[PDB]
Amino acid sequence: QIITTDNTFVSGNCDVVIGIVNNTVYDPLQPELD
Amino acid sequence: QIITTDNTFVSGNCDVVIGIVNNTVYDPLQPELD
Ligand SMILES: *[C@@H]1O[C@H](CO)[C@@H](O)[C@H](O)[C@H]1NC(C)=O
Ligand SMILES: *[C@@H]1O[C@H](CO)[C@@H](O)[C@H](O)[C@H]1NC(C)=O
Ligand SMILES: *[C@@H]1O[C@H](CO)[C@@H](O)[C@H](O)[C@H]1NC(C)=O
Ligand SMILES: *[C@@H]1O[C@H](CO)[C@@H](O)[C@H](O)[C@H]1NC(C)=O
Repeated sequence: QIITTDNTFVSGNCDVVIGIVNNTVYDPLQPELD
Repeated sequence: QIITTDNTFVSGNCDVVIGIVNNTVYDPLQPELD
């Protein structure tokens, strides 16, 4: 599945996790902000 | 963590639960209403 704000959760900034990768996390809400 | 509508679910009106407390529940939709 696509990485989204629904199938994931945040905790803290990117500095502490020993292996971490840059990728987009999609948000389904803001594409219809109006 | 901040008590949002994503951390929680609703059921009844407040009168039935013994020991319930009054507090705000945050909604992360509210800033996105452009
Ligand atoms: C994983 O292994 C490779 C090859 O030994 C190494 O270059 C890399 O730094 C390791 N990654 C982590 C997160 O330690
Ligand atoms: C990940 O993204 C941040 C912010 O652009 C950048 O500082 C960092 O160097 C990037 N790391 C890699 C491996 O792309
Ligand atoms: C908890 O105990 C105190 C002391 O007896 C009492 O005043 C209070 O009403 C009780 N709270 C609940 C939620 O029953
Ligand atoms: C809780 O909030 C309601 C609505 O403002 C109020 O009627 C009730 O008296 C409050 N109870 C307490 C214990 O603050």
